[PDB]
Amino acid sequence: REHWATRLGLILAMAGNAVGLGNFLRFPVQAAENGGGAFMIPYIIAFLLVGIPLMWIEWAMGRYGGAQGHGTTPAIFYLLWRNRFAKILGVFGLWIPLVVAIYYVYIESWTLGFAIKFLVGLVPEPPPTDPDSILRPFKEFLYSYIGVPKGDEPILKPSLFAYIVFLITMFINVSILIRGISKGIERFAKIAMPTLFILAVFLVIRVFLLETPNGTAADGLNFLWTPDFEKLKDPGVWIAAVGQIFFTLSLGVGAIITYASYVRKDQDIVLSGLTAATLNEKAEVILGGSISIPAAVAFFGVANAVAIAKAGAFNLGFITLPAIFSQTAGGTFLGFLWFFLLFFAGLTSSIAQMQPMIAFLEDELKLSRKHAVLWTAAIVFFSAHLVMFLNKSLDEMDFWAGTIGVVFFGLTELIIFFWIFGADKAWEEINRGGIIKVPRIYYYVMRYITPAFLAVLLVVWAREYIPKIMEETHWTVWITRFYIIGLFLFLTFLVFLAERRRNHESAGT
Ligand SMILES: CCCCCCCCO[C@@H]1O[C@H](CO)[C@@H](O)[C@H](O)[C@H]1O
Ligand SMILES: CCCCCCCCO[C@@H]1O[C@H](CO)[C@@H](O)[C@H](O)[C@H]1O
Ligand SMILES: CCCCCCCCO[C@@H]1O[C@H](CO)[C@@H](O)[C@H](O)[C@H]1O
Ligand SMILES: N[C@@H](Cc1c[nH]c2ccccc12)C(=O)O
Ligand code: NA
Ligand code: NA
Repeated sequence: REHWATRLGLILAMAGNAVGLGNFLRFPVQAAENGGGAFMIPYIIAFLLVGIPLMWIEWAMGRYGGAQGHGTTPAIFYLLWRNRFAKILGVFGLWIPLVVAIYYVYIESWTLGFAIKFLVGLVPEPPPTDPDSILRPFKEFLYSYIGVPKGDEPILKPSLFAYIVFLITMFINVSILIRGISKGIERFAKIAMPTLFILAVFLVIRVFLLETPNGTAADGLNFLWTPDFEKLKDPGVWIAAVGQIFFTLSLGVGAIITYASYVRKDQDIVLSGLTAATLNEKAEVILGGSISIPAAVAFFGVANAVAIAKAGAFNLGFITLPAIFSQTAGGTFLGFLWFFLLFFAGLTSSIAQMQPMIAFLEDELKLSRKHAVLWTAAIVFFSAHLVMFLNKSLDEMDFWAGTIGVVFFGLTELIIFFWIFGADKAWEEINRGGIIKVPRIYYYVMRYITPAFLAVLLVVWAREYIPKIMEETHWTVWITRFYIIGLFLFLTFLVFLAERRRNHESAGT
């Protein structure tokens, strides 16, 4: 069974896992829609009571399960909890990361398509100066790439270039994954993370130099880092902060677990985990938070920046930022550094999203890595056509897989590992072989605070958001729900087959 060759490589893979589009696209938007500093306070609390505790749990389970020749939650849950239901609950450990990949890798291919276009300088050019007049050419640039429907029909019509770029993006993903953990994920991680960090730092440094009558990037930084206690009372920001912490650290997806299942039985996870997490957070709060927002505040001011943030998840990064850059010296090339950055950020994450599926086919169905990778790619590529052609389908998958799903699963694995499997055995399995030990206080957070914190949160989310689901929405949302539900059924079947092959290979040996 493959292992991480070096400690550094492991850290970088785990950090490349968490450091993605969420750091440079999602965080700024989330931080802005919530008043900046108002969002930061709950964000810090979430990182301590949730982000970190659960972080160690997933490493513990990954390494615990990895020892016994398993890298996925269906099998691992069964080990921590010998029950047929524990295997069915573990199916999400394959479903969630697989669903996320379906739309994530597509957004990833965008950054690749923009990077290329920007490199060759095949971009729009606004005349020298109205915000709408300069932004419009960029909106039209994105809407033409992904093929936003002009007509009432909710149908997307992506360009030939966009479609092929997706093929390439998938191909690049496969080329890395087909090499395995050390030769592939780890090898690429070492080169990708440093590069990423360099690009980010350069962009942050370059962004600061932005200066206009409307303001400066210095103002924007004061907006996000200004603590406001008035908004603290609202649950909206708490749910936003905790949802972001989950997405950024990649928790409740089962991806961290698969990666960690390649860590050696006694090898440290306490420090290793802590570090990789800290790397993501440092990159998110410092690097990701200093580019998008400060640039918009500079060129547009705060109020209008928040307006742009609330406008869309891609508006800031795919339209505004490139437009803001097109006004600066060497903006187009700077746009290429931006999208190239994103592409490496997403690529290190998309490979981690497909690894659980790859690990399952290998560990449980005894498929060669070559076959495990090609079929997984085939499933992701095929499934992605829904996201590419069916308007709003992307939104749907992100809500269930990357939003509601990851929290439900976070509480599940936490309960199984600590409550069912035993709180003390979990503690040993976590601290065992740890270069350092987990603070005794976190023992109580894990067993009591985190699950209660999550439980209450989920209920609150259910009380206000549940009415919305199926109450009123376009019927096309069912096309996505129908498919992703079928995805779960298909994954349940494989689990069923994996348990049956296990039975024959027991009597025959
Ligand atoms: C490569 C796999 C076979 C093609 C999958 C069938 C659907 C893709 O269809 C393709 O969509 C593109 C974007 O709309 C168009 O530009 C292409 O002309 C069209 O062939
Ligand atoms: C890394 C670059 C990938 C190859 C780029 C191929 C996509 C561009 O293809 C172009 O698409 C246009 C719109 O459909 C057509 O008008 C052109 O005839 C066609 O060459
Ligand atoms: C919804 C998931 C499946 C989407 C696949 C759509 C395949 C595209 O379908 C074809 O696209 C052509 C453009 O290249 C159009 O000219 C044709 O009219 C259309 O049949
Ligand atoms: N964590 C990545 C994106 C992501 C979300 N869930 C994941 C699950 C597995 C791998 C990556 C992810 C980011 O910060 O942008
Ligand atoms: Na990444
Ligand atoms: Na992240």
